[PDB]
Amino acid sequence: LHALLRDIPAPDAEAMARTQQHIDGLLKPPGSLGRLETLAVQLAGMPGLNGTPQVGEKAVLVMCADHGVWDEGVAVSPKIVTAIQAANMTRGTTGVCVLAAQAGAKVHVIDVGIDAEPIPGVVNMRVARGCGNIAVGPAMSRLQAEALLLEVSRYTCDLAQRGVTLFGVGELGMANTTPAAAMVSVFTGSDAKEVVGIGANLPPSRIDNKVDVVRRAIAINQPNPRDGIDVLSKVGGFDLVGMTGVMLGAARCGLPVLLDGFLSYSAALAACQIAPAVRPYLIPSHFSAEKGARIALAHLSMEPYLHMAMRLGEGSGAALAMPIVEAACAMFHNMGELAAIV
Amino acid sequence: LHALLRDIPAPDAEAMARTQQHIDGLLKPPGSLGRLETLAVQLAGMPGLNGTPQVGEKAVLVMCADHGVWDEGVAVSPKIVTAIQAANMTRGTTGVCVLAAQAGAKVHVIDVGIDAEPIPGVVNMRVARGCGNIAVGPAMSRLQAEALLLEVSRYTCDLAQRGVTLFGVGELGMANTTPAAAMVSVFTGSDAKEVVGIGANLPPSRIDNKVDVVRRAIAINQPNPRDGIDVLSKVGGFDLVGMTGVMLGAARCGLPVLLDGFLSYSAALAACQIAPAVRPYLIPSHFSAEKGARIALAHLSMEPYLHMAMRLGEGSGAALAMPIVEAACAMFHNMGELAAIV
Ligand SMILES: Nc1ncc2c(ncn2[C@H]2O[C@H](COP(=O)(O)O)[C@@H](O)[C@H]2O)n1
Ligand SMILES: Nc1ncc2c(ncn2[C@H]2O[C@H](COP(=O)(O)O)[C@@H](O)[C@H]2O)n1
Ligand SMILES: O=C(O)c1cccnc1
Ligand SMILES: O=C(O)c1cccnc1
Repeated sequence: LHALLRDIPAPDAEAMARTQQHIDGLLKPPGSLGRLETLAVQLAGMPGLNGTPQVGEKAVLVMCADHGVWDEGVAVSPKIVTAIQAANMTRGTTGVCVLAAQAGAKVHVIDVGIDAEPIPGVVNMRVARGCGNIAVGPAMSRLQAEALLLEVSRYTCDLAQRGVTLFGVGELGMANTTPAAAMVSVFTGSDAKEVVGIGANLPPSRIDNKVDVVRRAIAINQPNPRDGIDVLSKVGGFDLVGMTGVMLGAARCGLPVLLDGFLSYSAALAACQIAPAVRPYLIPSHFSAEKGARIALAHLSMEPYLHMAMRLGEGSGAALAMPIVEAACAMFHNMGELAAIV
Repeated sequence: LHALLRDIPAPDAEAMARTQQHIDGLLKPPGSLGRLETLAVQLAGMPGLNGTPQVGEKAVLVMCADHGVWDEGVAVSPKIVTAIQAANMTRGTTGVCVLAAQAGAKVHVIDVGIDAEPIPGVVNMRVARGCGNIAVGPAMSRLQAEALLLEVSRYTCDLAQRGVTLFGVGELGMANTTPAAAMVSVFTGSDAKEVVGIGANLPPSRIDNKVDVVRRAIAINQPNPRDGIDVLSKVGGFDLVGMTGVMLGAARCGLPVLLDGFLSYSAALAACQIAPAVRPYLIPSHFSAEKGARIALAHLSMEPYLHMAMRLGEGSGAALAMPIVEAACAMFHNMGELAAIV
């Protein structure tokens, strides 16, 4: 894993300078396409893209797993809903599947810890049948976290060798907004009440319990904010670790990753703590309607492109933003040049 | 024109109720797809869409024209740039053309007042060779404004009969952010300094002149804020009137219209003043980087989906948002149902 992290490439400043010059010369007032221009330059700097903003094959990786903290009454849906929705992912009927198809992306469903029998058609990388209950101890061992990080990282970059150039990250796991909130509180130094949300329609009367569970998990585990792996293994979950792995993998591969919502923000906070070199490869998609979204985004220094009040997860937001990345490439390659007005 | 306005259909509450019920039953926590759900219901209420959110053919209408106010030194580009860019629109090299192609939409270029010889391949609806200089008098006569409104309205709804179900509005005209700012000041009751921006890269040292020109245009013409046509004819322009016409036309046709940037906001303020029944058919796209954007959007009660710091115009933002409208339809029609989890 040390090797992996040490081998993440820095952005290509030379390709970026050439990209900036080319964009400035397009048939439009300089800087008029705003963030679409900034995005094109960012893509140009990613080594896996061959010095130019381009999109080949697209893939959304959905990390599925169950959480022991579900027992603390922090989620309104029965625990089995995780397994059910994972199966539905193979049938193409879920929200991320429909939005991914609309964007021409392929969805990869990965089981890193569902508490049910293996689901056919789902990639098997399960660590255990659900992680430990963070309210009374750690989610997993540090060893388990590192192993999963490495496994998902290799899987992600291997896809790159099959033509995939743009990744999207997603998840599925009842109760996962609880460990997500705990991680955000720890990494940002914010109080749990300020970053704990309603998740998947948790009744307002049950919020107090959720805030209490989050505080207990932190007090009992004492996660070290300066060590992203320590945080993940203690108050995170397998799905959260898996998303972090996709981010580390894509960056090592020198390729872009589209973030999703609240769960993905907590995973990105961990990834950037573990390896700052991953930051340049991260691309925000939408601004989650989860309470702790603003705080998490602020510490990541990111401003999402889409304001849709979305809060579904699954990587649905990441899929919705893919056309935006393609548009920046289309702008770059298809617009005429001023030289061809002063 | 009175007939036209009187015949704009109210939204179909029955189709909307059926849409809401259907969306609530999809394979996801109720309301989790946020504004994508709200958009689907809004589309369902538009009579031209046959009781269901759907997108057939897509078209962006770009209204081109020159302005006499250019002589007051409010724009940095030579006046000929309007004619040049209009020609480029036919070659598919402009920003809106590239983004429209990416969204599978067709661009219609309409000349409602360019100060140059007719451009082949451009739809001819020119009123005059540029409008009057708003700093010393009106842009045009009320008669001219009404005539153009009616003409563009009929053209827009006629396209509907050719399969077009989604419109996008755009413009081209050096110096047009000046009359746009004047209209916004008048409709919102805001001071010119608060809504006058840099347009297409106007140097910071030239802003004072622009604010002064805007104030003079208002003082000299005395436009009545309660009469949208009076405002348009006095301190607007042919391109601005044309965009308003597309909005009135689409609404009469019972079809959705995607707004673009700052210029389109001023046109939408006028359209809603002229006929409140047009409001339900308007769909925001992006949040323009023009100074007066927030104020204009506030009076329209609209929250754009995209935050791209864009300020190009041409209907480029409208094209960028089309995939978002299609995604709401895909969600509606392709997601599975919960009945098929409680
Ligand atoms: N039926 C259903 N329910 C929740 C879903 C989902 N698709 C995504 N999610 C989202 O809700 C969960 C997090 O919310 P909480 O912490 O309240 O349990 C995760 O599964 C997340 O992906 N489908
Ligand atoms: N080369 C060029 N210049 C301006 C352009 C453009 N495409 C769109 N615009 C935008 O800039 C103009 C408004 O800004 P101002 O009021 O400062 O003149 C309009 O033509 C608008 O469409 N291409
Ligand atoms: O922001 C998200 O991705 C999210 C928010 C609430 C519940 N599930 C997912
Ligand atoms: O918001 C717009 O559409 C815009 C802003 C500045 C210059 N041209 C267009």
